Amino acid sequence: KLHKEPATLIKAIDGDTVKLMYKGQPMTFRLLLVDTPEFNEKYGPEASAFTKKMVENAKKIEVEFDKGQRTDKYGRGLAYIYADGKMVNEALVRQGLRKVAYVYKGNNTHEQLLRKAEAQAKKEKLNIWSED
Repeated sequence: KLHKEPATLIKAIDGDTVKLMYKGQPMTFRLLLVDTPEFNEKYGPEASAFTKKMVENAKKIEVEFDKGQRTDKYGRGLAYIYADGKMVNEALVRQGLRKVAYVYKGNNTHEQLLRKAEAQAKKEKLNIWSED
């Protein structure tokens, strides 16, 4: 039931937040279903540079809201973000720069897709998975 909508980069903020123009208005988006291990908060800069590269170099940015709540308690839009068709959320997890997060308010459409990416980063012992 999900659909991709057009958006335009304003600023890459960090690993999992980007400011976009969406339907004429600037808003901050938090990437769905990705977060950082408690007390392995490194890879912060690496995750920021990775997301920054990905969005800044994209011809096309798309927002895809899930079926649950569209904004978090901080007022950030909650979405899957695509750079020239490649999902940023998935790429961060695939690189071992983020783990899959707990589901927030019904936003679980790509949870198994992201779990598959995470399994492979873990098998390869990448970044957050380097210590066992």
